[PDB]
Amino acid sequence: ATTLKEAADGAGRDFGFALDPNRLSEAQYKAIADSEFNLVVAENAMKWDATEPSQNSFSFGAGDRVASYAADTGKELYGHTLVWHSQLPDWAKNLNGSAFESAMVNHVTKVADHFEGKVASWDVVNEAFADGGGRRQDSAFQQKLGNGYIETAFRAARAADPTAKLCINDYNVEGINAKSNSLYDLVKDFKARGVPLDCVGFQSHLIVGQVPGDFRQNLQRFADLGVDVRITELDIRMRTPSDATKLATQAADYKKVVQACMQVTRCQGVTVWGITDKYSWVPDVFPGEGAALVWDASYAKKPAYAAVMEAFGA
Ligand SMILES: O[C@@H]1[C@@H](O)[C@H](S[C@@H]2CO[C@@H](S[C@@H]3CO[C@@H](S[C@@H]4CO[C@@H](O)[C@H](O)[C@H]4O)[C@H](O)[C@H]3O)[C@H](O)[C@H]2O)OC[C@H]1O
Repeated sequence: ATTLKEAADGAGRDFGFALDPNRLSEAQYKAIADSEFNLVVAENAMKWDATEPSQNSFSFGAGDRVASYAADTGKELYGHTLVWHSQLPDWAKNLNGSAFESAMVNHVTKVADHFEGKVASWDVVNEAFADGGGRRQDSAFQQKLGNGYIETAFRAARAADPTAKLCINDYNVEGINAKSNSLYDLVKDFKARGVPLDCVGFQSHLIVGQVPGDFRQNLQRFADLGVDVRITELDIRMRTPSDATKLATQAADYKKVVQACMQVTRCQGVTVWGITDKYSWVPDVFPGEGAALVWDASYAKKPAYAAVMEAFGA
């Protein structure tokens, strides 16, 4: 292999990136997108704010651009995300009771129908759980609809799209902890009762030098419930600026994550949350942190690149 795409292809797994379709007009960004990944997810273009800016009025141009990119380059398309407490328009927050439930159901139905046969897998529900266990405490869905909204969303997604893989996705669930235990309980319950659910996403927004040692064990216990697993939003952030020590640790960390996936037969692959440090979401949220991705801000491969290639078995 001479590319990460070749390494993942050869391993029989997915290696994906989060796309901003506006950056396709930057040729260096597009060149790396085209050659280094076999899967694409929309970083933002398929979220609720980007797709349904007023009630039952849809704006699919940006999401269509991502889908067309996937089809034109022969990449798998991953859908992110139907139901999420963040990036939720005010019009939806202003609804309550059955009117809010109906807005959720309609959003799920219209977006899944629109992309049916193009999107292969959906994050149907994103970030439902709380650090420390139990349900998220600042969610319009949890607050307005209670526990049952997750099952409602999954059943509605399956009613719209009979074949797509339907995933639940979360962060800080890479290790075995109260949060991943709550997620595990739900997955086991859904499978037991025949609620549509095919996959679990592990965002893997990690900090340099802090990869959970029980990541593989955790992925495996989920796979053993009868679902696929995936690393969905990988990045590994450090204090900026980078130096040799930090870049070496980061490379080792990327290798640990990709190896954990390789070691679980039903781990579909790894998606990184962007291409270049130039555009990473990290510095805006975490002051003085960054350099989290595989390419630096001038599109040079970082040591993480060779580590990913090695971990895929190339
Ligand atoms: O105006 C919008 C603008 O809001 C967005 S900016 C957008 C935000 O979403 C990020 S993806 C990011 C990834 O991490 C997860 S989990 C996160 C991990 O660290 C924890 O301690 C944090 O508290 C958690 O939130 C986040 O939930 C998720 O938001 C995108 O990459 C950014 O682009 O852009 C579009 C504009 O129209």
